[PDB]
Amino acid sequence: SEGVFMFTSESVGEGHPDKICDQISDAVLDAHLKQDPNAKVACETVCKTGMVLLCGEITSMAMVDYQRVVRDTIKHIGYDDSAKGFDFKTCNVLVALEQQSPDIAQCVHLDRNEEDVGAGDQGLMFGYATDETEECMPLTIILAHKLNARMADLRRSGLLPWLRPDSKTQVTVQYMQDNGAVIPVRIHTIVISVQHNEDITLEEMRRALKEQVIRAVVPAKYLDEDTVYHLQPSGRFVIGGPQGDAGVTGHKIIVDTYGGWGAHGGGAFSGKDYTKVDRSAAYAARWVAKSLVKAGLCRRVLVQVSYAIGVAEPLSISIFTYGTSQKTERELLDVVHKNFDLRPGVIVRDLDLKKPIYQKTACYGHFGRSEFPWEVPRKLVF
Amino acid sequence: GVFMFTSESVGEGHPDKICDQISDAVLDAHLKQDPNAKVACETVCKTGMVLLCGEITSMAMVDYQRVVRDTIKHIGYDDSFDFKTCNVLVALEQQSEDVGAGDQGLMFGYATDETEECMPLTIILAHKLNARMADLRRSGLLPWLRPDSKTQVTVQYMQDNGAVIPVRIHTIVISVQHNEDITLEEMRRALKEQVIRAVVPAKYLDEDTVYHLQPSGRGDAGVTGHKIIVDTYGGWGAHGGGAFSGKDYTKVDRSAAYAARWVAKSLVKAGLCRRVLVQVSYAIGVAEPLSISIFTYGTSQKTERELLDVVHKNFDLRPGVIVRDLDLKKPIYQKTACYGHFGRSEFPWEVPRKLVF
Repeated sequence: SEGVFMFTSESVGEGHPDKICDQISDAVLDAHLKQDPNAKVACETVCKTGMVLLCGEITSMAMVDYQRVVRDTIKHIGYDDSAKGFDFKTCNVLVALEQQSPDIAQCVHLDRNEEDVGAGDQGLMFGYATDETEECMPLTIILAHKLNARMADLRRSGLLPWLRPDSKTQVTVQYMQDNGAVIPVRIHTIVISVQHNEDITLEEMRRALKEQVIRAVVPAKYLDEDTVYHLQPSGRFVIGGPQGDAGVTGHKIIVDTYGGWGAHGGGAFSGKDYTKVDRSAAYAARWVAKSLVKAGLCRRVLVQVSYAIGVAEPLSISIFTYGTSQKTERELLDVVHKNFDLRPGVIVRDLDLKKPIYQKTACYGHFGRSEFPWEVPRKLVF
Repeated sequence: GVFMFTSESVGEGHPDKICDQISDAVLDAHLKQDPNAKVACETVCKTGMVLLCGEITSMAMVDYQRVVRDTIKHIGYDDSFDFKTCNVLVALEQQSEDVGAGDQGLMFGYATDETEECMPLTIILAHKLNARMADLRRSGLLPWLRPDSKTQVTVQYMQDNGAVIPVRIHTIVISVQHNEDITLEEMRRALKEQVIRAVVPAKYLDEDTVYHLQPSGRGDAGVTGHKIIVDTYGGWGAHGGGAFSGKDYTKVDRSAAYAARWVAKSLVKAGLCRRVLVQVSYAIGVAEPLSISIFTYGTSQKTERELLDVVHKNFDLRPGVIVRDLDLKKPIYQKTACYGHFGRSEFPWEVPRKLVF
């Protein structure tokens, strides 16, 4: 075990402006899929000072109360009393969504069996896994997610009632190399900025942050006397969320995925239905990456897949195992070709992607949570 | 070892890139009058409507309508998108050396000695394909071309002790918007001869290369910060989440990422390595970086731990020093908003620092 190195990931809570827009975008997606499971949705949410704008394209036989969808999401996030900084009742909802609803045609809509239909766009997608945690994800991002989930739970239970939904966490971890695999040694640095009420002091918060959040989240084996704790380091932070800075769907794509580990091909997931390869292939690529680690073929893998618009079969598939694989990456390509079919139409069938389960992906990461079908690994015939 | 790798790129007329260009055009307009103007301008576009949203703090007075419409005109949209009939909703809120970072975040710098500009060939070719089509459109040599294009280049590599060397072109994809008065076969032939042959070196091309040209068979919502991989390295290296366009130099998502590239390119150009990934991270209100990490893919002679000492002695990566070194108060950001932020020697972060090692 030769070289020590540091690595940092960040994460944000449900009340961060960008993540509000991700959650609303997928809440809109779920609303359509509950009524029309083949609804084509591309819904970009922007938010600023008690205003929400929905923008993009929809083609659905559903009828959605966008005002209610938006306002429920914001209420659920925690901006339900104005005492928490904002009101979900006073929120402006401008809907600028180009809408169609399928017109009964003499021609059939799909001329193909849906599994053989060509990819809706081009693009690059990445799947990554690492056997350092049980959920096959980097500890840096998993801890950054769990810190936000911890604060959310303590907020909703009233145990720290001064908490407001807008939070941001960053965890730097100290690693050791092990023939291309990576093993967590200690916690280098932790940062937590979080929105608060007026009736609490910085010292109360910082102490409450260390004891009731960090100690509950991070295993004590990883925590040290030399760990740095930058807690509420910006100073005061009362006004945030919708009332704060401008939020947009697709500005937290690294937080959504792997926190710097592996790679990314550009695609924002939230707002987009399952016929968009930016989402479906990326979910499938994770599925492949996690399956290869869970089978014991490797300890750490980065998978790339690419498409062309109108072509069903992937253009290229690449495997990078950081030398932790026993077999060659070329050999492992054969294993993936024989155990998986990565055409978009087969990807939806395998992963059950017509279900309205997307709002839950819009915070705390799209990967690492076994509740989603792409996190349950496939047993491989190798 | 052999392996494949794919990068994509989009043209000036792609909805997302329109919004990136407008966002930085707005940034430049402010910096021409107030060089310390704080700008965070998110542009959304759909069907002849443009919405600007976010925060500004500037003593400049900007004709946002003119800034937006000139940008769209310059991209190539004269008539149906149209710059003359274009709605401009402006919803931008106004407020009011060892300074702390304006936010937290992760940033990555990456370089590779496969091309002269120290970038992956996959992304560089994908960029040049779009730049080629733009030039042929504006000169009238292919007047059927319209500004919205998308290119994807898959390249076949060979490993060389952690460095990567391009062997051949596996696949090329080009989708591009067009006029009604031209046939698919004319376009596809014109795509291969006048674009691809002019862009890609013939040594890399062979008769077993796949050409998916206009494969969709002859406008959607655009947003700033939806082309961040196209903006950077095309899948190679890594990304920390930050969208560059619309944000001024006091935002670390942009300034640190530009500085991290500068470090990454300097280490390759000095001959300390052939390929490197650098990570830097910050905390809000702290000037000095929290962590700095070096990953050389085993192409480095020195240890990555040793190379950390080289970077510590040759660079100061506090945001306030980063702006001074890289001259980031200049209005040069609209040019970064298409064709990649990295690989172009015209920008100060692409000129490498000679290292005392």
